[PDB]
Amino acid sequence: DEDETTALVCDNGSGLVKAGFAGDDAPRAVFPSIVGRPRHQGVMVGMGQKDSYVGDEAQSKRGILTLKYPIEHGIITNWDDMEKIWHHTFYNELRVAPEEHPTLLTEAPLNPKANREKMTQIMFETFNVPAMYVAIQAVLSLYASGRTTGIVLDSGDGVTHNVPIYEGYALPHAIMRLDLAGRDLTDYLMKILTERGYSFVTTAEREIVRDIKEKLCYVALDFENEMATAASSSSLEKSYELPDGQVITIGNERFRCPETLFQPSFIGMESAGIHETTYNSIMKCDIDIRKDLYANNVMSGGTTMYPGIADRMQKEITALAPSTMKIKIIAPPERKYSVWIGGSILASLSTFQQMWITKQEYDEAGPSIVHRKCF
Amino acid sequence: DEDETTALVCDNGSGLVKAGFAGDDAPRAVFPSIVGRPRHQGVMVGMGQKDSYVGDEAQSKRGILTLKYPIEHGIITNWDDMEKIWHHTFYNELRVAPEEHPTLLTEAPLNPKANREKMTQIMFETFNVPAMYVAIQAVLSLYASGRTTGIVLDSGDGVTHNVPIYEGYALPHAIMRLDLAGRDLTDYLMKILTERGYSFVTTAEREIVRDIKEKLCYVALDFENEMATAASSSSLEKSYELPDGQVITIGNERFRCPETLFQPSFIGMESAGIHETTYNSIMKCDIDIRKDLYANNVMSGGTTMYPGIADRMQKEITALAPSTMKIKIIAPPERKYSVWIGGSILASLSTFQQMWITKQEYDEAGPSIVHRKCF
Amino acid sequence: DEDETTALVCDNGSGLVKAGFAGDDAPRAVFPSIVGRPRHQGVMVGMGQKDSYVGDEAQSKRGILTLKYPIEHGIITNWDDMEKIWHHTFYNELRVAPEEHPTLLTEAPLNPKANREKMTQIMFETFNVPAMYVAIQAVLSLYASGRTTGIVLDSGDGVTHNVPIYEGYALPHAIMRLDLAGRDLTDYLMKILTERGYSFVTTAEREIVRDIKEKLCYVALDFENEMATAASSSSLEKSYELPDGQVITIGNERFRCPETLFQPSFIGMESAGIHETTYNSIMKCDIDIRKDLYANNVMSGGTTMYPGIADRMQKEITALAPSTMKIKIIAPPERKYSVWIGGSILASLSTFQQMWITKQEYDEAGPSIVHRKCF
Ligand SMILES: Nc1ncnc2c1ncn2[C@@H]1O[C@H](COP(=O)(O)OP(=O)(O)O)[C@@H](O)[C@H]1O
Ligand SMILES: Nc1ncnc2c1ncn2[C@@H]1O[C@H](COP(=O)(O)OP(=O)(O)O)[C@@H](O)[C@H]1O
Ligand SMILES: Nc1ncnc2c1ncn2[C@@H]1O[C@H](COP(=O)(O)OP(=O)(O)O)[C@@H](O)[C@H]1O
Repeated sequence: DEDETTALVCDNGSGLVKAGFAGDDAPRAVFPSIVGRPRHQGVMVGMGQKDSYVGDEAQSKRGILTLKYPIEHGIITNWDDMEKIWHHTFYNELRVAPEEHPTLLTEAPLNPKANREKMTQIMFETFNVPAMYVAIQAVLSLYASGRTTGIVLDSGDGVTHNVPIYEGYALPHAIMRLDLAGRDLTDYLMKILTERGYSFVTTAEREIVRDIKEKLCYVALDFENEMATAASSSSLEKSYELPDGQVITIGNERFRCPETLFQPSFIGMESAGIHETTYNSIMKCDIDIRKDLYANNVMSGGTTMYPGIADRMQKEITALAPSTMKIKIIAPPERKYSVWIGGSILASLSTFQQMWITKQEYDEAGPSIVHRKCF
Repeated sequence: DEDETTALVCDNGSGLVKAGFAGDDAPRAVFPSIVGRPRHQGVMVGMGQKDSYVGDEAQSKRGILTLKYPIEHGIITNWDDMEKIWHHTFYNELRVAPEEHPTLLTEAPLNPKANREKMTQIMFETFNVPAMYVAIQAVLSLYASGRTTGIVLDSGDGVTHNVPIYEGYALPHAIMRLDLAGRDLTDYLMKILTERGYSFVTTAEREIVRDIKEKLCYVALDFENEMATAASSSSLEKSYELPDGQVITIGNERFRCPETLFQPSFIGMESAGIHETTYNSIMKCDIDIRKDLYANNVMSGGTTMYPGIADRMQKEITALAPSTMKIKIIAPPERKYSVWIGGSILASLSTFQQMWITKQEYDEAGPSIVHRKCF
Repeated sequence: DEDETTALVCDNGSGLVKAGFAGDDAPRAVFPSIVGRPRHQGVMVGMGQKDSYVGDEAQSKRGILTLKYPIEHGIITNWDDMEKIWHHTFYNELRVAPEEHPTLLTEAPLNPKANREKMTQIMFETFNVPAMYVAIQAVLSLYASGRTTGIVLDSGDGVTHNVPIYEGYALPHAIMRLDLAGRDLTDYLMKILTERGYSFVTTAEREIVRDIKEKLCYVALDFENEMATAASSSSLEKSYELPDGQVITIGNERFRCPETLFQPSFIGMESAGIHETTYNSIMKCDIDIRKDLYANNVMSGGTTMYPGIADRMQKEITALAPSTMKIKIIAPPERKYSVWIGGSILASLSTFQQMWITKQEYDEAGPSIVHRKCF
C-alpha cells in the first residue's frame, strides 16, 4: 500500500477460483466456484445467512445447499453470478480494494470475443480496476513451465489437451481436444459405486465421491492384467468412512475410474484415449521436430496427478513410437497450480507491463482492445 | 404335459409378482409381494393359519397382518423370504411342477452380479428347474413394445426412467434415474390427506390410500391454473367410502398427488421432473437422432396410466423443443403389464431358445454363467 | 442381357463410389465410401442389421454408426473393406452379375504399382470379371472435358491440381499438388463454428457441417473487403436448422471457410493458394504455349462448384498476367461427375476396346499387365 503495484491474478476455474498476488509462489485464495442457497429454505427464527455464497461455506455446509457453476464447463455463462464470484474474490478472500490493482484474468480456450469483452466491461465498470489483462489459461500454464519445446499433455477438470510446442509456439493445428477430464471421472465413479448397491446421487454425495477419487483411485500398469488380479485382490478392497459414518469398501473401482482416460469408451466416448491423441498430435507435426517432442512430453493439470501416470505414458508411447526413439515423460510436481503460476509470472512481468490493458484503452476502443492485438 | 415346453415367466416386482406361461397374453398370477403374519398373534383355540403368506390372503386380511417386501425397492434383499414367494408362485398360484419348466426370471436395473448368482442357485438347487434365464425388466418391457427407435418414459412403482433408443440399443449414457414413482405418490397422498384432519398411517390405511390414488387422482392441464380453480371447484370434492363406512371428501388432493411427477420438490426431491429429464436425455444424444426421439416418446409403466398424461407431456415437450420439431407421445393401452409381456415374448422365443441357461451351465461355470455373456 | 457388352465403370472415390454402365450420361449409383457398424452395439432382441455396410444406410443412420474410409485419401488401404465396397456396388447398387461385364476401375494419382496389381487380382479372382481396365481418375476427367489444350484447375475432395495440357498431354513437370480440398474445408468449418460456442465434433456433426458448407458457403469478391463488410453485414447471418431442431446462425464463416483455397495459411498450409499454383504451373511451360493456357483455364471437381469462383479466378489471374494477355476461365456445369463421365467415355469406347485387360492377360503376365504398357 504505496506506489509500485502488483497484478491481481484471478484464474476463473470451472470448479475452483484460484486468486492471489502476482509474484506469490501460489494462489492465496482457492474456493469452489459455485452458487447455492437453501434448496428447501424453511424460514426459522432469524436470518444471518448469505444467499448464494457457495465459495467455501457451501462445502462445509453440504446437504443444505444447491450448487451452480457459472463457469461450469470453463466458459462464463452467467454474468450476475460471475460478478458475485469476483466480488467475493476481491472483498472476502483477498480483502483488497480492486481500484488499486491491475488485474490479470484468465479465460478458457475458445472463449468468444464478446465474452472477453463482457469480462473487461465488468472489471472496469463494476470494480473500477485501474487496468486489467486477460490471459489464456493454457498459455499461462505453458508460461509457468518454462519449456520452449516439447509436447504437453494437460489434463485438468473439464478438458484434456495435447499441445506440441516448438520454440514457444503452439502449432495450432496439432492440438487435439478431449471433453473428458476430472469432472467426468467423478461422475463415472458415482455411477460405478452405485453398481455395488450403494447410492451416490446427491450434490453432497458427489463431493464425497470426488474425495474417494482423489484419495484412493490409481492407474493400472496394464488394465487387462489388473482386472485379472482383481479376483484374488486382497489389496484393492480399501475401506472409506462416509460422513454418515457407514464404511464402504472400494476395490476395482479404484482403477476402473481413471482407466477412462486411456479408454474413453468406458463413458461412451468415441474419442481416442490420451496416448492415442499424443501420437496423433506428434504425427501432425513435421517429422523433423518429432524427436524433440518425444523427448519432452510434459504432463500438466490436476488429472495428471495420479501416481503411476508417467510410467504408464512412457510404456504406451514406447509401444507406438519407432524403436530407436528416445522417449521422456516429465511431470512437474505441483502441476495443478500450473495455470495460476503462469498467470502470476505474466502478471508480475514488469518488463512486459505494457501488455496490461488500461482504463484509457477500454474507453477508447472499448473492451475489445484486450482482445484485438493483445490479451 | 408332454414334450415341448413352455417358459416360466416370473416377474419379481417390488410390490407385485406377475407370473405365468410364456406365450400367454398376460400373467395368470398377480399377487402382492409381501411377508406378514399376525402382529399381535393372540393364540385362540386352534390354528389353520399360514404364517407369513401375504400374497392375496394378506390384502383381504387387512388389519390383522404385517407386511414385508423382500423386494421392497426392486432388488431382492432376503433370500429366505424370496424362496417363500417363489414356492407360492409355483405351487399355490400356477400349480406347476417347476422341474418340468424352463423358467425366465426378471431382475431390477443395477442388480448386483452376486444377487443374480443367488437367484440362479435357488432356481437350480431349491426348485430343480431344468433351465432358467434372468432378464432385465426394463428390457423385457422394451421387448414387448416392439419399437426400435424412440425415447421411452417408463414410470412404474419404485422408479421412473427416461430411455432413448436408437435401433434397439439403450444408449446407456442417456438414461436418467428418478427415485420417485407410485410408492412415493401413495405415501404423499397419505400425508396430504392427514393434513385435512384425517389419519392415514397404518398398513391397512396405506392400502386404502393406494385405492383412492388409483381411482380418483388425475394430472392437471396446468398446475397453477388448477389450483386457482380449486376455490370455486365443485367437481373436485368427490366422496370416498372407507371400509369403516365413514365417507371422506377428496378435492385438490386428486391432482396435488400426481403433480409430484412434474414437481419432485413436493416430496423434497431436488430431481428434475419427468419433462425435464426427457429433454435432458434427448440432449445427451446426437443432435441427429433427436428428431426420431421427439416423434417417438413412448410411455410405459403403471404410473403412466393417468388420463391426461399424454396430452400434458405433448404440451410440456412442445414448450421445450425447437418450434419446427414434430412431437408425438405414444401410450400403449395396458402399459403396466408391459414388463411381463416382454418377458413372455423372450421366454417364449423358440428361435432364441439357446439363450436359456441350463443345469449343465450352472454346474460348469456356476450361476455366474447366466450373468457373464448372457442373461 | 445378350451379346455385346457394356463396361462396368466404377470410380472408387475417397468419400463416394460413383458407378454405372458405360454409355450412361451419369453414374446410376453414388454412395458413401465408408465402413461402420454400431460403435456401442448394445444387443437388444433380435438382429437384422448389416455389420459395416455404411453405403447409404449409414448416412440416414447417423449417430448410431462409426465410419471408415478404406480409400480415405484416395489410395485404397484395406483390401477386405474394399472387397465389401465392390460387392455392394455390384450386387446391391447396380444389381449385376460381374462375370458378364468388362469393368473399368479408376485409381488415384500416384497409386503404387502393387496397389493396381491387387485391384486387378480381386477383380479377376474374387468377382470373376471377364476383363477389366484401370484408369487414372484425373485422366478420365480430362477425357470427359474434350479439350486438348488449356490449363485445368481440378479441385475435388482430398486434392487439388493444376494441370497444363498441350495437345492432350499432361506435361508432367508442370502439374503441382495441393493437399487441401473439400475434406479440409469441412474440417475447418467445424472448427470455426466451434469458435462461436457451438460444438461440432462427432461423425454425425461432421455430416451436418458438410451440409452447411455445401448449402451456404461462398467465395468473396475480395477477402479483405468482405471482412470489412461483415460488421454491418445483415445478409451474412443466415439461419440453419440442425437435426436436433436448434437453429444456428452462420455469418462470416460462409466465406471464411472457402477462403482457405486462396489462403492455405488459414489451415496452416504453407502451400501457395490456387491462383499462385496456376501461375506457377504456366511459368513451368514454354513461354510460347502460355497464351493458349491463359485462354483455356478449365475448372473441374466438386470444390470448384462455388458460385463466384470463375469471376474471382478471372480477376486474380488478370492481376498476375501480362497486361495484353487474353484470359478465359471455363467452368463446365456438372463438373463433379467429370471423373465418372471420362471413365464412361473410355470404357464405352468400342474403338479402343483392345485397351481393356483380360483374364488371359492377367493369367499370362499377372495383374501387372494392366499396369505395364497400358492401364
Ligand atoms: N491429486 C489428484 N489426483 C487426481 N485428480 C486430482 C488431484 N488433484 C486434483 N485433481 C483433479 O483435477 C481436476 C482439477 O484440475 P485443474 O487442472 O485445476 O482443472 P481445470 O483447469 O480444467 O479447472 C479436478 O477434477 C480434481 O479432482
Ligand atoms: N391405473 C393406474 N393409475 C395410476 N397408477 C397406477 C395405475 N395402475 C397401476 N398404477 C400404479 O403403478 C405402480 C406399479 O407400476 P409398475 O409398472 O408395475 O411398477 P414396477 O415395475 O416399478 O413394480 C403402482 O404404484 C400402482 O399403484
Ligand atoms: N455444390 C458444391 N459446392 C461446394 N463443394 C461441393 C459441391 N458439390 C460437391 N462439393 C464437394 O466436392 C468434394 C467432392 O468433389 P470430387 O471432385 O468428387 O472429389 P474427389 O474426386 O477428390 O473425391 C466434396 O468435398 C464435396 O463436399
